[PDB]
Amino acid sequence: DDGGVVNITYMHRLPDSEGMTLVNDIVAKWNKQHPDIQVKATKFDGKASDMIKKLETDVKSGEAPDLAQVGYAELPEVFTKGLLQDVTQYAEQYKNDFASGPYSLVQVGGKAYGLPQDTGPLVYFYNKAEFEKLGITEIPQTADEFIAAAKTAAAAGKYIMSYQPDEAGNMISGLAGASGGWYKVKGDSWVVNTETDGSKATADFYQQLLDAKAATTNPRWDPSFDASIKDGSLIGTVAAAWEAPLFMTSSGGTGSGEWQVAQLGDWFGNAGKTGPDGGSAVAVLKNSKHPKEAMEFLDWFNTQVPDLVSQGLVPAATTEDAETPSEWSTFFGGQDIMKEFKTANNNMGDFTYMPGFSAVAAKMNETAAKATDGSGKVADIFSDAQTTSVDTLKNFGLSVS
Ligand SMILES: CC(=O)N[C@@H]1[C@@H](O[C@@H]2O[C@H](CO)[C@H](O)[C@H](O)[C@H]2O)[C@@H](O)[C@@H](CO)O[C@H]1O
Ligand SMILES: [Zn+2]
Ligand SMILES: [Zn+2]
Repeated sequence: DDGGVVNITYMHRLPDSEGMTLVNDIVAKWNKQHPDIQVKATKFDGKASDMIKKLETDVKSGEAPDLAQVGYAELPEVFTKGLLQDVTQYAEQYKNDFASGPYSLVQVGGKAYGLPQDTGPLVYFYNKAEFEKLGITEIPQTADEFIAAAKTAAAAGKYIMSYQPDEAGNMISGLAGASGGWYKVKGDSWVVNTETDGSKATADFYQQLLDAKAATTNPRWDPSFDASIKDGSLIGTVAAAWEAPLFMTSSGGTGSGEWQVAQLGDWFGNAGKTGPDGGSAVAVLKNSKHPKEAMEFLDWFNTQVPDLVSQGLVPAATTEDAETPSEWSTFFGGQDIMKEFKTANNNMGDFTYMPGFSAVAAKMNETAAKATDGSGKVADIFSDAQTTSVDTLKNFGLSVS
């Protein structure tokens, strides 16, 4: 048996903003109850996509935490780099606490490497009051009807869409992937096709918007993006569901009481489906000496539903219903937005991510930014991703058809 006190470290990249139940305050509850398993949680200092590079540095060092946040999209990559610990015999005990889809996303080859934490269905945020002022009385459901509406808004200095070049890897992959995967294993080899009907539909949608000057082009994480919500010019956009409290903070309050969440329209060849953008597991890393207790704490952590929801998460836990915080429904015109997130989740297409997808995402972002001044086409996002996907798999020493 272990000694009396086991010490566990947990690195996460949860927002921890004002108004939220801070992770350390969540962990303090556990620590008080469990002197036998003491937990130290720390928030990664840096840009989200850099976290797994730090984990890689730290695994090789032997200064890694026991537990770290790992995106579903990042799991096959960090797995392939040998950063994870097979914890199947422990995962199996907690399996029933979690929805079956997210639980399958912590597995590689029928072994489990942690526990799912949340999901990232793409939805549409919009200011309903501002739509009304523009005579937009319905969320337009076809790409053509949306583009027509967006030109009308644009001529009044308003935008019902944003193009986010720094998020093309995560958001635009999800939107295209809503209608079919880009990657599959066929026997001995990966088969890559990132130029699906969905990719073509998605490209055409954003291309028409950009050519009409009818979408903002501020990078999502730049102060210019918050400025667009604050100044009232950005009145509609695709968003991952976990964006809700972020968006609310970014706004400064502008539109409070008027914002609403809708399902994505059929704008991306998505035909009634949505796609994933983010959503993460927490993984047990290669050389953790305490997998059992790490997983014991993690099952507790990932079932603190109201506290996770405070961080904007759509929890993977099925142990209790997630509920819209009062603050959020207020901001969103009294709407129970969590019901929208759950609907979106249930309509979210599966998407296998190749190992090395970080490189595909990084390239997508780079090529996405070329489109904002007309130097590049939106479509080039998908043709470049195809080449980077194939090259990255080959760099990993993996076979590609
Ligand atoms: C795919 C990805 O990593 N996207 C980044 C965001 O990550 C999401 O974060 C929320 C927490 O707010 C949640 O953990 C979700 O599972 C994640 O996918 C996020 O860090 C964002 C900055 O707020 O940047 C995105 O790039
Ligand atoms: Zn205890
Ligand atoms: Zn132990």
